Amino acid sequence: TPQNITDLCAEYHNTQIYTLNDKIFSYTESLAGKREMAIITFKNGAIFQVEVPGSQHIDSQKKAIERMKDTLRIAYLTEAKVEKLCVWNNKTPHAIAAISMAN
Amino acid sequence: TPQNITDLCAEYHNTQIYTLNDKIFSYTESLAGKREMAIITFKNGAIFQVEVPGSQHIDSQKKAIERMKDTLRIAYLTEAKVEKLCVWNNKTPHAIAAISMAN
Amino acid sequence: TPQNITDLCAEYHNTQIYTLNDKIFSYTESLAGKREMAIITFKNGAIFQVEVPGSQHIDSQKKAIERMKDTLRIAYLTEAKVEKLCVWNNKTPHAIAAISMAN
Amino acid sequence: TPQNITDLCAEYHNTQIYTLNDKIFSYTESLAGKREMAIITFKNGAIFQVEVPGSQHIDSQKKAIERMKDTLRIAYLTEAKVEKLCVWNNKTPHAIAAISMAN
Amino acid sequence: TPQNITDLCAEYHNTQIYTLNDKIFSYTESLAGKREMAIITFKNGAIFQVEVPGSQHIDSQKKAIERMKDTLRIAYLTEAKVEKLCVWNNKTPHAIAAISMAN
Ligand SMILES: COc1cc(/C=C\C(=O)NCC[C@H]2O[C@H](CO)[C@H](O)[C@H](O)[C@H]2O)cc(OC)c1OC
Ligand SMILES: COc1cc(/C=C\C(=O)NCC[C@H]2O[C@H](CO)[C@H](O)[C@H](O)[C@H]2O)cc(OC)c1OC
Repeated sequence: TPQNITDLCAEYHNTQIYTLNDKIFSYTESLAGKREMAIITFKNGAIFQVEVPGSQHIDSQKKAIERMKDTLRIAYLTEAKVEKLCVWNNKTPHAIAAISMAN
Repeated sequence: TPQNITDLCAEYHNTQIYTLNDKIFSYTESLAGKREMAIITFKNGAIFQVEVPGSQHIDSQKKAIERMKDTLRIAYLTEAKVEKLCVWNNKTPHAIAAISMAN
Repeated sequence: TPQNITDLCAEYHNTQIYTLNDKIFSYTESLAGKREMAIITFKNGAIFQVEVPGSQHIDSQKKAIERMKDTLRIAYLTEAKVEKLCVWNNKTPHAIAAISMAN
Repeated sequence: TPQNITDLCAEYHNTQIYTLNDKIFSYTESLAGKREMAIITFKNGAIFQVEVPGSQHIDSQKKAIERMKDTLRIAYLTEAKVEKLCVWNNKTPHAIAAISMAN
Repeated sequence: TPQNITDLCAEYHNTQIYTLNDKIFSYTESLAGKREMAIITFKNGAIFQVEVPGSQHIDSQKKAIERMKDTLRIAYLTEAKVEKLCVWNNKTPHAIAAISMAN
């Protein structure tokens, strides 16, 4: 088992780490159609999404995806500093696999 | 894949962007039969709803409608500024498809 | 399609608007069998309930009842002002059908 | 239907009211198997539990047991004053049946 | 039934109590497949996880695992002081069984 987000991320293909050390600038949520988009941005211009549970996700996934959307909403509202994101780089915007919060 | 609410909104039919840049003025919630719904207003007089699911949309669409009502409630309670709403034009009050929050 | 709580409340036969324009004074919650309910009061002495979900309710009605209890708890704890309640008056305490929150 | 926690308490055998008028001093929860429970204390030393779900509980109580643990956690974190607890006294720690919050 | 977290911890093999008396320093969560977990750290360096759900868990723990992750996220965001953790010491990071918050 990995002990931090950087190690976790490296277990996967098509992932990298972004280091933000900043609060979320904007939060966007859609209920429309299949994609039900959740989009976060940072003041540096970085943009990320959370993808809906879909054909590419195994069943344990479903709850973790909902949780991650919950986390991003509360993080945004509380102005909590995001340390790092682990993202899939083969989607645009890059899709969030994990988040760390510190400071 | 869109990267912001304006581009997301343009993919949908008979929608439009309202730019509020304001916190929500009032929040209304009903549990009464077949009117299980939520209405928000803004100080400029604008009124919007989260539509009742019906029995016709699918399970993930259900979850997203619940999440949107959760978002509106917490936005209202925290006085979070709503940047834009993407809404369908064919209902009165207009039904919300998406929301962005930013300062 | 109603646009505010007063017009929603008017759709029904046994309902009435109460105008509080005040924070909730007390919040009570029970897990005891057949009394899985919430009760709120205001400083003017008014008492209202969220009804026990029985076998008469369908899922979406049970979901909206759970949402209403969630709303009332966080309204209590944030000292949010309650504008109006739509209640069924054929129950003691009167049972909540809808809530509106505004300053 | 009862209009307050005292009257609700009295509908059940093996219960009593404790009047705290104080915030929760500590909050404990467990995911360990067969000990999926919460425990709260007050500054005067008094200990109370939310029981592990079991054969004593009817199905309607399962959502309410979860809701109670959610209420105790957020009451704790917000330092909300607990007015009264209705507890079963045939268990140690005494088992929460209902809570009221007021100033 | 145990009266406090220390006594609860003593009922299980491969556990120990850590007394932190400190806020959470960092919070990490993942949605990545087979790593649907959370990781927290303290300023003293200690690392803990909420395990991926697995064949070690019984059905009654599934809700409590989700709850614990909720707990840890909101504790972190509110800077709540963690008093003690009860953890399984046969895993790295050590796996959370129970948490107490006080002071
Ligand atoms: C089965 O035991 C009794 C049932 C009843 C009647 C019905 C019932 O529904 N009781 C629930 C009580 C039990 O569940 C509660 C949670 O819901 C809680 O855990 C209580 O500690 C437990 O006794 C009355 C009794 O004394 C006169 C009983 O003796 C202990
Ligand atoms: C380690 O295996 C033992 C199991 C048992 C019996 C029950 C048991 O361990 N239950 C759950 C422990 C496991 O699940 C936990 C989550 O619930 C958690 O993941 C733990 O790390 C894991 O060991 C007894 C032992 O000592 C005599 C054991 O040590 C060899």
